[PDB]
This record gives sequence, structure tokens and C-alpha cells, in this order.
Amino acid sequence: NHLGKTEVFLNRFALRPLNPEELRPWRLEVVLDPPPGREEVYPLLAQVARRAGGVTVRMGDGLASWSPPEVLVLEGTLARMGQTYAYRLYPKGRRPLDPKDPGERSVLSALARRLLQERLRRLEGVWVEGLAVYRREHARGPGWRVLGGAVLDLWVSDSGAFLLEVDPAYRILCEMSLEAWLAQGHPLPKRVRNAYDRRTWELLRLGEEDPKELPLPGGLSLLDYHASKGRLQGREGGRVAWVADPKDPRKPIPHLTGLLVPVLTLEDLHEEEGSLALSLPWEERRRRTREIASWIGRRLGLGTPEAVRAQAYRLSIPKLMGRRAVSKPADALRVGFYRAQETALALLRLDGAQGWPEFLRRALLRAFGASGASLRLHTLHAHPSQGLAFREALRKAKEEGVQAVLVLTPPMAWEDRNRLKALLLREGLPSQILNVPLREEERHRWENALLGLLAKAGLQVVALSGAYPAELAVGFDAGGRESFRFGGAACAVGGDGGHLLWTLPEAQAGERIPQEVVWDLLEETLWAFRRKAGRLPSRVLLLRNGRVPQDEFALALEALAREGIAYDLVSVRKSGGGRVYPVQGRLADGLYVPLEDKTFLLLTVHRDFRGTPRPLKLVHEAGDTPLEALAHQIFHLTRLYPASGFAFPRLPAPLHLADRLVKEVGRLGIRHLKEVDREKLFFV
DNA sequence: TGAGGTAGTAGGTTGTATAGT
RNA sequence: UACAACCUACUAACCUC
Ligand SMILES: [Mg+2]
Repeated sequence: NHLGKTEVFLNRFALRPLNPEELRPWRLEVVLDPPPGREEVYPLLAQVARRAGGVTVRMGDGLASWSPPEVLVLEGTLARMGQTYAYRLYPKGRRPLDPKDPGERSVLSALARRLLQERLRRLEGVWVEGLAVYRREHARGPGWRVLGGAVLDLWVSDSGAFLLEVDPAYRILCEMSLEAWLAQGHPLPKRVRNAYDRRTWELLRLGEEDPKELPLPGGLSLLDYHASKGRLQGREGGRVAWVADPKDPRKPIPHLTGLLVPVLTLEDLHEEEGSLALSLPWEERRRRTREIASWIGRRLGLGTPEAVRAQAYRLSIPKLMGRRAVSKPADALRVGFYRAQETALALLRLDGAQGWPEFLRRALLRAFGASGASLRLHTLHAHPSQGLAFREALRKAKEEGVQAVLVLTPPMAWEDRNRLKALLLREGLPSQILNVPLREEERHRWENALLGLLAKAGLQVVALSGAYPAELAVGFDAGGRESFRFGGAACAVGGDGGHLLWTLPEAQAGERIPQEVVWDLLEETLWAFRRKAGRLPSRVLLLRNGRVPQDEFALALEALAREGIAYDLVSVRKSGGGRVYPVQGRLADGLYVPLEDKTFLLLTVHRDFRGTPRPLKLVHEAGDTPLEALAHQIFHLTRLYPASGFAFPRLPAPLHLADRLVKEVGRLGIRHLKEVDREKLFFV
């Protein structure tokens, strides 16, 4: 191996192997009347396990248990969606389960988790939300405190052992009223909860009215209203507070500040504490992870926790290329781009002012100078409020070779931002916005805005230097919408990643991307590779954001086999990787950690040393490229994103682009994209 | 809208098996 | 439901370049 080995700890701990009585759970038969539906079987079975109590989990069509039937509610009644059923439990003995059998250890682990939860529920000083445990004051001020603990998990090995997952976690509690909060000179919090229940509102403003005078729609005083329900007992109705239901933050509602409690944010605390942060340096997290794990092991009698370790790998550093070797995409602004064509940019200024800021102009001229490419800056002399007659100023601009526009503007309301984006997109003109109180020392901002303006004009700013198995990398994501998704793809064309492009996403009902939309988009990207390389990819790298729905790539994978194209399919989850800590030494990004076959973690980015990194968890779902070669290429693709400039995304450029793309399309809509070259990354 | 990201609180989504015969 | 993978608002926050 040409890669440097390192050992790592996972945030998992090995515990004792299950004993006989744990391997052979009480079985039970479930007799539900009226007999269940089909989509309603498991949900009711689970609500029966929960209604029977003890360490009980559903198992198949009946239930498993680590509790004696003599402490189980064997007869009962539960109310599901509309219908009221009655259940009965028939102790079918005690069959043993086998940890190798996937759904059997699925049951063993289910029971482990329920056990852990019950052991936790009985602990005295601790606060326990589900599997989260908070046990120690971490910070505090007048009226508030922050509790520290950890989220946990207990499951069963393939080899019959208990497994503990631990990750330090915090909870912010405010137990003071709004009145006191505001009386200590702090600012209004954006959200606020009822003091007498969980109902939570957005806090609009404070009221000038008198509680005892404010007539409540159909009845009494604000004060008299609340008094009625006995809420002023042991409390002091404060001032008038106008709040709103977050679902429709229009219609204001009267409330009293003595009966509201602030919902706090880290910044509401930064007014007080200032030096309080909730993320941890990785070594601190590792330490507390170990302490808490030992603490639980000691409250659990499942042995002494032995931190599980894995073999990690230092991946080769990606060689990023501008015109010359580069270390971050912003450096391309000084050295030149990987491949720059002739370009024409336009300016839309929407403050009172006029013309290109000289430093931007010079930065651009230098970059194209350095790149050995011609540049022609234009300036739109028209305003959006000229209604549509400015579309014609837009018409002019496309008839001279303008590939993208800079909008120099005051901060825009989201609505107007979209209105404008759309408006310029109709004419196939991607826009980069730059907020206009702007000064040359705000360098990372205008240089990122510039890098984005350039990606949006179709320039390739950086590429990789290296030989990778796949000559085509395409990432698939689903949706930038609520009740339905979009599902689209983006593209790193060439082994150098010499080209990036996007594909029009297609409206769909949920996560799963229709098999045929998958193959369609893929085909679009095959056409791209073909028409710039004159040949078909020998191998493609297929990437999904998140879990991959059952055989949703099947049609496309078969289409690929047919056309004699080799391929790999990787599922890239942002969650589920847990944690990774060096046994010795520092931790740098580029970490590759094999877990089972078909799966591995990748610590792709580390940079904000006040926080702890979250490895991606990746599953090799199809294909037969060595795990290490996939890791290597994913890792390098992380560095290919043009629009970030000073920090790399945690996701590989195609998946990060696909994400940005379906969020933009979900935001602006799908219309107005007919006239946009797919090489202009309009959405970064 | 500069961009990347770790941490919170409060409120949401889809995806899987699940029978009958 | 849990489990699994996610989204939104607070967040143009906070930290970092
Ligand atoms: Mg952008």
C-alpha cells in the first residue's frame, strides 16, 4: 500500500457478550381485534409492545420480551387511526435468537436499546430524553443553564456482544419568564414558549396596551382570560407581548410576558456568557465520550467498555490545478484558471451608483491576464423597475456574448431575490449577487462572489491532476421541496474533472427518483462526456446523496452494462458515520476507514478546530472498484468545487452541486431554464 | 445574498417490511 | 410510530478563511 496507516477509535465501545437469558427472550403471540390492516400491522404491533411495558419489542407477527409475562399487560385496547382495537398476548414460550441472522439480531438489538432506555429512565439525577442523557451542568447564568451529557445507543454484535455508541450532547434550558429576561436588559428572543405548556410562538413585539383592558375576542381581559385558567397563580402577568403562530406569522395574538418563557439560541447566551460554545475540539469530545461510556458501563453491568478501533488510511493529497498548481480555488484568481475561454460579463447595479468597482475590475483583468484569455466587461444600464422594458436591455446583453451577470445590490428580501434571479434567468443570464455596502478588505466575500460569478459564466476554474478509475463522475440528489421532490444530477466530466455541468431536475412525488429519470439524467451526462471526449466512459462513478432506495438505479445500471460501460454506485450519507478519533497524534482530513465490506467512513474535511468533524458514511452499493480507489476519488472530488474559494465542501463536487441545484430549482422553479447552458452553474 | 462548517430548539418529510390467498 | 435517511425556521446568526 502506498498510503500511510493510522489507527483510529470509533465512538463505539465493545461490551460483554450476551448471556443465555438475553439470547432466549420470552416470545408472545398477538391477537388484535379487529384484525389489523396491512399498512397498519407493524405500527400497532409496536404500540402493543409499548402498551404492554417492560423490555418488549415487536418480533415478526408477535412480540419478543426480556420481561416475564407476569409483569406484562397481556390484555388491553389501543386506538389507532380512527379504529379502536383490543389486544391479547399469548406467551408462546421462549425461543432463542441467533445474532448472525440479520433480522434476529435486529430483534436482539431492539431489545438492547429498550433495555438501555429503561435503565436510563430509572436513574435519579439525570435528565433522559429518549436515548439522550444529560447529567452535568456545563454552563449557567441567571434563569438558564446548559446541561451536558450524551446521546447513546445499544445494539447487538454479529458475534453476540453488546455495542455502545456515545456522542456528547448538550441541552439549553431557560426556566425564567420573558419579563425577567427582558428586565435584565437582554434583547427579545425570536421564539417563545408558553409557561404553562409546550405551545410555542414567534415573538413579534411588546405591547403598549394594559392587560386588564385588552378586550379578548369574545369575553374578557387578557389578564382576566389567563386568570380564568388559573395561570397567574404563583406567577406575575407581565407586560403585553404580541406573538404569532409560526405556521402563519401574520395575524398577531395577545399574550403576557409573565407567562411566556424565552426559547434560547447560542447568541441569546452570547449576550451573557459570550465565551460559551457548544461544539467541542475533537480531543475533548474523545475524552468525554470515554468518560461517559465508562460511566454508563458502570451503571449497566455489561462489562468494562473497550473502545473499538479501526485501521485508517491517509489518502494521497489531491493535486489541484489552476493554470498552475494551486492550493485553494481562490488562488486561481492569481495564477489563472485551469481552462479559461473568451468571456463577457455584465454588471447590474441596483444601488444609486454606477460602474464596476475598480478592485473587482483589476482582480478580473489579472486573473484572465494570468490565464491568457480575453475578457470584456459590460455594464447593464437598466433597472428592474423599468418593468419589462429592461428585458430588452437584457436582450442586448445576450446578443454580445454575455455569459453571466453581477448584481451589486443592498440586501434583498428573499422574495425579491428570487423575483430577480428568475427575471434574469428567463433570458438565460445566470446571476451572482454581491451585497453592496462593500469594501476592498472584505476580501473573502468579493473573491467568493467573483469565483461564483465565474463558475456561473461557464469558466472551469480548477481541475484535478491524477489518474482515477472513473472518467465520469455523476451525483444524484432528490428534492428542494416539501410534499414532493425534484431529483436531479450534476457532473464532473473527464478524469481531470476538467468539466462541470448540471442537468434539469424532474418533479417527483417523494425521495425515490424514478428509474427512468435516473437513466435519463445519466444519459444526458454520457452525452456530455461523449461530445467533448469523442468516446464513451470506460468507467463511471455514480453517487447518491443519502440512502439509495431499493434498486432505483437498476434500469440505469443495466443500461450501462448493455452499452458496455463499467460503473460503481456509492451511497454517501452525511449522518450515520459516528465519530473518528486518532489513537495518537493529530487528525488531518483525508481519512479513510474501512468498516465492513461494501462500506467505509471518510473524514473529508477538518478545518474549524473549535468543532469536531463528522465523517461521511459511504456504502458501495454496486460495482467492483477497490474500496480504496473509490475513497481516493471521492476525497479528491471534494476539492473540485469552484464557488467556495477558501474552504472545501464536505461533499464531493457533484453531490454538493446536485444539492445546491435541487434547492435552487426547488426555490425558483423549473421554468426560466430553457435558455441556460448547462455549463453555467447558475445555482452556486 | 460569500462561503464552509459545528452546535443548539422546535417542527416537519419519505422509506421498508407488514395480508390475503 | 420506532428504525433508517432527510428538510425547514431561528441563520445574512455563531465560529473560521
Ligand atoms: Mg451563490
